[PDB]
Amino acid sequence: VKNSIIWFRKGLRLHDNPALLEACKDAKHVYPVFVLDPHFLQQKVSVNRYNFLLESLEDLQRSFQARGSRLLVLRGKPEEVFPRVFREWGVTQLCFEHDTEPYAKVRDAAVRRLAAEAGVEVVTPISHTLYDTDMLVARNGGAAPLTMQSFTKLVDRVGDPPAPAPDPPAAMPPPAEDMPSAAPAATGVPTWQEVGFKEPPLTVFKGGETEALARLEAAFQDPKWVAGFQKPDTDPSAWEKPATTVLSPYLKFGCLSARLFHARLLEVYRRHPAHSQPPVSLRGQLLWREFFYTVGSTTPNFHRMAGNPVCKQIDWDDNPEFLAAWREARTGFPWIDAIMTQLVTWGWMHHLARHSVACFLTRGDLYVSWERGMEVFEEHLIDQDHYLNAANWMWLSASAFFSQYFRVYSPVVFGKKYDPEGRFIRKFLPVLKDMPAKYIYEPWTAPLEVQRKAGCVVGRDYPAPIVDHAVASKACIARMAAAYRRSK
Ligand SMILES: Cc1cc2nc3c(=O)[nH]c(=O)nc-3n(C[C@H](O)[C@H](O)[C@H](O)COP(=O)(O)OP(=O)(O)OC[C@H]3O[C@@H](n4cnc5c(N)ncnc54)[C@H](O)[C@@H]3O)c2cc1C
Ligand SMILES: [Cl-]
Repeated sequence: VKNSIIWFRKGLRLHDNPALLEACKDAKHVYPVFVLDPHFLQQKVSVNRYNFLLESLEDLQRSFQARGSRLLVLRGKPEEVFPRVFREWGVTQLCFEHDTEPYAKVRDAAVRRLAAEAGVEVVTPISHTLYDTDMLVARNGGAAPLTMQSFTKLVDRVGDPPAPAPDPPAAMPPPAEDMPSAAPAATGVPTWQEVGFKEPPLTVFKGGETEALARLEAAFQDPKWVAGFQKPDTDPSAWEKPATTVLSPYLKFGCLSARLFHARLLEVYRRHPAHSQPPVSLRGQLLWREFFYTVGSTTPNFHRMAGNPVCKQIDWDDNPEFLAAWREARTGFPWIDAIMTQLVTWGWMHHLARHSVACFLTRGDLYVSWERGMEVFEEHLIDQDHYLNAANWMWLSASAFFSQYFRVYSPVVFGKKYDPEGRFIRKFLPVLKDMPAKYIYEPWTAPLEVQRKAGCVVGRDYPAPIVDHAVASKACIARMAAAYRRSK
């Protein structure tokens, strides 16, 4: 008989899951498995992103149960767990979605070796990206493109992505009964308290395939908005209704299929001929994700500066003081502190909000290494993606892909163009809620009598600015210019 395992790591969904469809074909029993490490926080990760993962597992649990099955959350390391379950469950096939991350390549190579020793077939379809990224590299002469223009030119020569896979059957082969490793008390989805977190999550975005498909439909309620979408023209200060789709954490964990997203965009584009084109269009935003996945997977040390052949070697500063202020939302610039507060409370910010805090910390004002700011983003973001966090930090620090270091965002004027009353600032910085709009972006300039009336004395209830942007930006621009010549 055929007994199969469908191993979830990413791709936490039932729709467009060819690994799940292969595991179900002719199978007597299917074991849907996610492997959890209960010594993780005993080593980093915020409760916001970890609870997002737990909610996504609870959604899969309810989906498998509605189909007569059950999700199995196995504790331990896959190298130790899978050899045990292969013999206990009589496994003949193991299926999981391909993953191009560095740790995944080393982990999956070991499990593939263990499956071969136990006579288990391994099926690893590609479904996290739009295309087989290795095929895109092979079709471009054996190397990845380093510009969005050349990459968009390649995918148009390749053609459309594969269509999304069909839905799984309405009834699934359940896991076998009375199997000791599949006991319900040891395979259940844990809460955020049981894993060791103390403070509760504060984000407003709930995990799961159900939420992802609901938010996908909500975005497609207005086909004109989708068709004319232009990323640079979107409002970073909108928080009651964000200006972009906010599908990033669902695409990160695989709660939503990029191939399904893409297929729904093409349905709309065929009916709106004046639709926006890449790179600013919504399809172009998926292509940004595909571009960085393709470059990073084929580039060694993509997340670091040393040994990264695409990243410029800049003599970034070792300033723990400046980093702490940026990390703790106490820079003295309300626009920057408000965004850093949205980071630790929501785990998500608009792309141009991320631009402001990243430029400020790196090539704009503080001259702290982009790896340091990434580490802070890797902790709090709920859409934290290995390759995407990297390339955008190297972009904003002007270490790769981007080189216009004379373009420096002002931590005062940038948000004032979108939100002159400071609506966004008052929401995430309630200490400045009574400050008149004329000073809310520059509270140190307000008369003391205005500061006392508004109940916000600079240096007592809100800190003075850590740097003079005019002086700090001039120094940073000169150091970047001198670094671009010694790089040759
Ligand atoms: C310093 C910095 C760090 C970032 N780190 C991450 C990260 O860890 N994870 C992450 O998903 N994105 C990251 N981004 C990219 C981008 O800001 C987010 O993808 C975007 O804010 C998500 O919002 P959305 O889903 O509403 O995007 P939309 O504009 O609605 O785009 C749809 C999808 O396209 C993809 N996408 C959009 N913009 C980009 C981009 N610039 N690069 C790559 N893919 C993109 C995402 O999958 C996104 O969900 C980072 C950007 C910066 C400047
Ligand atoms: Cl600006």
